[PDB]
Amino acid sequence: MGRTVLNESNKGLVENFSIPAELHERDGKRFASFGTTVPIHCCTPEQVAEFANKTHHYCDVFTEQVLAPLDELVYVRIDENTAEKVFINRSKRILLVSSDGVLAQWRSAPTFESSNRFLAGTPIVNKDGDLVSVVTARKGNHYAVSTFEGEGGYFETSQPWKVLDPPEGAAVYGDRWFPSREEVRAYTLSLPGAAVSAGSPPAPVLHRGGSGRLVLADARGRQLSHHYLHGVATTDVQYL
Amino acid sequence: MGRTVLNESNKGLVENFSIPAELHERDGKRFASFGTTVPIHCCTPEQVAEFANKTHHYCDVFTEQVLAPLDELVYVRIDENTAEKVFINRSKRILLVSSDGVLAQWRSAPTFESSNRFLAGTPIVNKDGDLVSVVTARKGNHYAVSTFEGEGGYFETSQPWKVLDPPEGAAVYGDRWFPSREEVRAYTLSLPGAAVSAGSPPAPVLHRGGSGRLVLADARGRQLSHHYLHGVATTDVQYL
Ligand SMILES: Nc1nc(=O)c2ncn([C@@H]3O[C@H](CO)[C@@H](O)[C@H]3OP(=O)(O)OC[C@H]3O[C@@H](n4cnc5c(N)ncnc54)[C@H](O)[C@@H]3OP(=O)(O)O)c2[nH]1
Ligand SMILES: Nc1nc(=O)c2ncn([C@@H]3O[C@H](CO)[C@@H](O)[C@H]3OP(=O)(O)OC[C@H]3O[C@@H](n4cnc5c(N)ncnc54)[C@H](O)[C@@H]3OP(=O)(O)O)c2[nH]1
Repeated sequence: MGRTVLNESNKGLVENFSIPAELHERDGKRFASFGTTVPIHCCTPEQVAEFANKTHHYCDVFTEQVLAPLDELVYVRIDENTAEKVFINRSKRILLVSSDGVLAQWRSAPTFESSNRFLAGTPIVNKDGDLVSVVTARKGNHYAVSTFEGEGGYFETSQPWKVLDPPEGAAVYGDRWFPSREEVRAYTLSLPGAAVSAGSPPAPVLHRGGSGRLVLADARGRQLSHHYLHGVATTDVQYL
Repeated sequence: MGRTVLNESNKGLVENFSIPAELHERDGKRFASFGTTVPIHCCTPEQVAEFANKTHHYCDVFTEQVLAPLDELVYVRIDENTAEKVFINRSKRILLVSSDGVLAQWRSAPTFESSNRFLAGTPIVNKDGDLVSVVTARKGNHYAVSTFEGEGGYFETSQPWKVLDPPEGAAVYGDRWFPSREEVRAYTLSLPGAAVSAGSPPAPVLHRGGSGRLVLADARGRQLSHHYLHGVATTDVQYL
């Protein structure tokens, strides 16, 4: 079955629309590809290392080619012969993160709402069938469309992400969090000057919550960058 | 003359509203203060060094007090006995930057539209007269309201900001810009790994333009962070 969706019966605006795709199963993971194009989180460390150098940089997407711009509506592949028509929502955003050993990418991505359960890697195309993005992560019924558009960036480091959930109202610093802001400064006094080298590269950190945060820290927990996220969902983001 | 505005005749919705302020003149520059609270860019390097430790961290604002939240309307001081009522616009945004020798702050700030020409430092208050912010920068008729609200962050470094204006469509990396993505890759290969120490702290870089960018770089221009700005104006931001 060349079906890129888990549920047996289709849901939503379905239309006849052939979009090629390839299916893979490794251990218990099942994912889809679009030629060379795969989600970064669906690759073995061997696959990640070989693709890091030959790829364009989209969050959690490996691809040897530039993706088409987004516009107002896209089609998501259901079968070899059918696809789902969905509006792109630039007001409901999801935060993506990824690492390929070279760049720790992040993106405040737009979404579309489907009640289907698409495989990671499912192709997303425009009216002309040009690949605009690939299914990566989902929060509820909202799937993240990783693209150039929207707020985004990347950290130059080999280190993977640290994904943390600080308690509500805590004063975040580095990979740590503290109950009071004064204690933050106390901990600030005890640390040395920030140190980065080839030996000890920086550490990317994502703090999920109501006050979401993107932080870059050195090996010792000293902060290099701190970024207050707004308008983006961070909690319960599932990588399919 | 206790006027916090340059133009001789008031414009806009003027209301009776007494707001304390002090006027200062250094060289040919004239700005206002609110007790301790002043704009960072209005300070001598000696004044900056003294306030860095005694301050709360708002972009281009020094203050010994926590700022009141941003409601929907604010009042801006014209003279000792009158002030202007202006609507706060969260959809037309301006990018702010500042440095105090400890934090290189940036902020996507909301704006208000006045035809008055306010001094830097003019107090901005809510209905209760609580200090909500201070006049810092403006683009055209749109003044930036520096607050906690909105997207923002800071870099830990002593270095000042580096402000560049790359040509349209160029591929930005670090402090340089290149014609295509390919040249960035070539330039990437010739560089060592980023090096940061107490001796060589990071460099904050702002790239203004259509695709505005926030970058953290080592002393030699190797990139540590890269951030694609969206939804904020960067080009004609004037620090009053
Ligand atoms: N600056 C800022 N921008 C925001 O958008 C924001 N949204 C919420 N809050 C919270 O309001 C309370 C007021 O402090 C804090 O609890 C704060 O949450 P937090 O963000 O968790 O706190 C970390 C402290 O820690 C501060 N530091 C970070 N680095 C340093 C440093 N090298 N030296 C001294 N202080 C440092 C950091 O600026 C800060 O303290 P200050 O605001 O007083 O400056 C914000 N604070
Ligand atoms: N990734 C990305 N996100 C965006 O939001 C975006 N908006 C516009 N563009 C431009 O589209 C063309 C696509 O290439 C580029 O001209 C690009 O302009 P730029 O974004 O201004 O140039 C930086 C190049 O340079 C890349 N690099 C950055 N650091 C490295 C590094 N260590 N090693 C290899 N490449 C690095 C950076 O990823 C990139 O190259 P990629 O094509 O691979 O994305 C974007 N690119």
